[PDB]
Amino acid sequence: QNFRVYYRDSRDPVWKGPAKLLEKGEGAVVIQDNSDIKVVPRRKAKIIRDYGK
Amino acid sequence: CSPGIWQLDCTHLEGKVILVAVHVASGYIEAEVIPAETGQETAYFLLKLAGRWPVKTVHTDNGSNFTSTTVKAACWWAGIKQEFGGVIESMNKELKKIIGQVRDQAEHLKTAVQMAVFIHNKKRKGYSAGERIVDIIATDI
Amino acid sequence: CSPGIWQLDCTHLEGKVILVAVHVASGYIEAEVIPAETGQETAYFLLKLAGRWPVKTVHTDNGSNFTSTTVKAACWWAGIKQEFGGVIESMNKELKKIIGQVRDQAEHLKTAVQMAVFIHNKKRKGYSAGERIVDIIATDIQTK
Amino acid sequence: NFRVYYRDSRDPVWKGPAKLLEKGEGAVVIQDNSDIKVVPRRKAKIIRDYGK
Ligand SMILES: Cc1ccc(C2CC2)c(-c2ccc3c(c2C)CCCO3)c1[C@H](OC(C)(C)C)C(=O)O
Ligand SMILES: Cc1ccc(C2CC2)c(-c2ccc3c(c2C)CCCO3)c1[C@H](OC(C)(C)C)C(=O)O
Ligand SMILES: [Cl-]
Ligand SMILES: [Mg+2]
Ligand SMILES: [Mg+2]
Repeated sequence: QNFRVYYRDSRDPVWKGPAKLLEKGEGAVVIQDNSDIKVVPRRKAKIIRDYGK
Repeated sequence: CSPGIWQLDCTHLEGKVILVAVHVASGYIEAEVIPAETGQETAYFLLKLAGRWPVKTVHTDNGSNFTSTTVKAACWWAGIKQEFGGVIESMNKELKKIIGQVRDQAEHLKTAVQMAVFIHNKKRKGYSAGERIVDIIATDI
Repeated sequence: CSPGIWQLDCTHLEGKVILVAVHVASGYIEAEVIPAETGQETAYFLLKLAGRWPVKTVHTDNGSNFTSTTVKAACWWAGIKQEFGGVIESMNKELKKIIGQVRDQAEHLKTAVQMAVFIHNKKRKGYSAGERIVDIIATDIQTK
Repeated sequence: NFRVYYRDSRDPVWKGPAKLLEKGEGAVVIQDNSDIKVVPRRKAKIIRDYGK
């Protein structure tokens, strides 16, 4: 049902998120974190759904 | 008190970090000695806890491990609501008291922690905390 | 099946040792990745399990971690009878299937293991295994 | 009262259970099968009677 995206940015090893999933491509995910739209390589993003709800 | 509500906190003995979870309505506890007081260790603990019980809300203080992104991810995936900001603090003290009573029976602190958890959960007040959590959950199915 | 009976066994993925406990009457499981397939790791797992549930009998094969003195000491301290001698084996396979389904969602194998345990215990067949173990044990308590 | 597992003959496998007879500060007097043994504290595991 619903997805949130957690991701890593510019060198920063801290995970960021939740961000809104805008679009999923083969190599990148487009997300919105608060007020910034970001294009994130798939390998640096985890798209997590609210499985237990 | 709702059957889905848990409090978690960390306490410390012998330089080691003990992560404790209490089921608020029963007093039932679970605890683990973790190697570092990090979000990733806390998130892993939460995933285990959520697979055993119907965890709906987890109340903690604002410790940086509890506000970490990996804990947010764990809670999101498991369906857990986080609330921030003294049942668990009384439990920490009680758990450390039992640990002290049994400590010289084991080499490892973690062994004494689990013996103390068992002693706490099995003691009848007259139901034990371990009986009460199962009674409360079952009746709420 | 009696409410107190558990089966334990180790299984392996990615060179890691996964210790699995199944409550036979419900199908509920708990599992942990342990650093070595040893008696001391098995004894510590059992002490944790016994503090959560009313463990009366544990059934295992004859693997040397299950017949070790540390495990005998844990079982004596906690009041657990051991029996030696295919619920858990079927459960190992099911757990591995779910782990394989979710494995690419996590960096660490242990994370996938606990995700799989959750998926297994929360699935409604109409009760889930997590609901059944709690109902079975509560009924025992409430009627004594 | 208590129960004792112990190591002695340069063997890392824990032995026991033995009967506890005395808990010294440095050593433990136990009986195992029919032998009286005196073991240093660090080679003994003295566990109070809990569980059953
Ligand atoms: C290593 C790591 C880094 C970041 C993240 C999250 C993106 C912010 C996670 C993580 C945390 C919780 C969780 C899930 C994951 C993917 C998947 C769904 C179930 O809940 C992990 C995770 O490892 C543990 C030890 C659990 C933190 C892993 O193995 O990948
Ligand atoms: C290190 C060690 C070596 C031997 C033993 C037993 C003598 C054969 C134990 C042991 C095993 C089970 C157990 C208890 C102990 C003391 C105490 C009562 C509760 O059940 C331990 C123990 O460590 C774990 C990780 C649990 C194996 C420890 O910390 O001393
Ligand atoms: Cl793309
Ligand atoms: Mg705190
Ligand atoms: Mg086996």
